[PDB]
Amino acid sequence: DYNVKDFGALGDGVSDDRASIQAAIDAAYAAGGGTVYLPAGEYRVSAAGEPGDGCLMLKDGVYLAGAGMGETVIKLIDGSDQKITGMVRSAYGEETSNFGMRDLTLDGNRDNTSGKVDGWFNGYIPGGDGADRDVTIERVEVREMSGYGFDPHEQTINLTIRDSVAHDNGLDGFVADYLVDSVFENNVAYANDRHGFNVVTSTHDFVMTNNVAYGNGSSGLVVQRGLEDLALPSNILIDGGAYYDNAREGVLLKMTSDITLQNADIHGNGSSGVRVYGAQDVQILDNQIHDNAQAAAVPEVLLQSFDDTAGASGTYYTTLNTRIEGNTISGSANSTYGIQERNDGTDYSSLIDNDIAGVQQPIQLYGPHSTVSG
Ligand SMILES: [Ca+2]
Repeated sequence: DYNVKDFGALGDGVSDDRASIQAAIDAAYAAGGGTVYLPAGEYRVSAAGEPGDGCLMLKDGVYLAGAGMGETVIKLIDGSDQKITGMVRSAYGEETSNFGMRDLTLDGNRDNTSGKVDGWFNGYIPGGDGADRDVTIERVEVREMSGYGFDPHEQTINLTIRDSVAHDNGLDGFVADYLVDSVFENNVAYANDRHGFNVVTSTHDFVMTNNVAYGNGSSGLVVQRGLEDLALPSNILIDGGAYYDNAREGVLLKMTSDITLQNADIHGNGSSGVRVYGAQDVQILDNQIHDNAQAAAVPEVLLQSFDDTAGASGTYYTTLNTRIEGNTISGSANSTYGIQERNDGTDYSSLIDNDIAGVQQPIQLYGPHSTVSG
């Protein structure tokens, strides 16, 4: 255990405490691991060097701990004008283990800086054989980043992010880039320019419990393959929470499979409450999907296939085996259907015991093997 102030950190909202804080981290590391504590206050930091160096470099066994969100604030210095891949991060090309941070706030100060800045970043090597392991983030707030809020990256095994908040960031509040056997729980993402939550790049065996996303510039939560022709994310459980008042969809599932969305409240979104776009074996169970299509004539729940024949994969992602059961669906004045399949090859949808109401038309299926009951 080390108090950054014992290493020269002032936390006066002006002085550059980077070196001090980094010194404390290095001491903990050398001691084989420990907690680096930062008393209440605003600690300014500058880029450590190249983008990949971020601001603060965590290492095996080291954890950061503040006096609580909003109480302890690490903020980028005014005038900073370079790309910073993670104000707090782990080393590229190194498999870092047993580390994290809690009870503090990372402020990207994007109003007074330039360059893509991400709050948190960690991982090994994109496309490389290796991963960070055993990472825990608790009660941390990330805000004002010009880039991503929380960006745990390829590859990270057994990561846990809970009771945290990401808001007012340039891109996505939370990203799950190739996370494995990990968990996102009781987190909140709002006012981000793009997505609240963006699960991408082969992430799998991932659980998202009771997370909330609202007021985001795009989708509340999206699970997608990404730009590259890589193994699709799969085996993901979205259990509970709420995704509402987002610019686009509440929940978007694109070029993915084996996803279960259950017990969630989805409302007030610009587009569809739930959109399945080129995915297979998706289960939409016991959700409250209502009052969406606030900005467009779309259905509360949309099912369609994704044509990527001219894209990276040269594949036509046919949507198959979508189970929609036990949901309560009511539209807005614009909601076209309760549930709709596009006549694009999407097939084998199973609609079972769904209460639909307040829409121009309850259901519309086209798949020759798609069924409806109740
Ligand atoms: Ca690392």
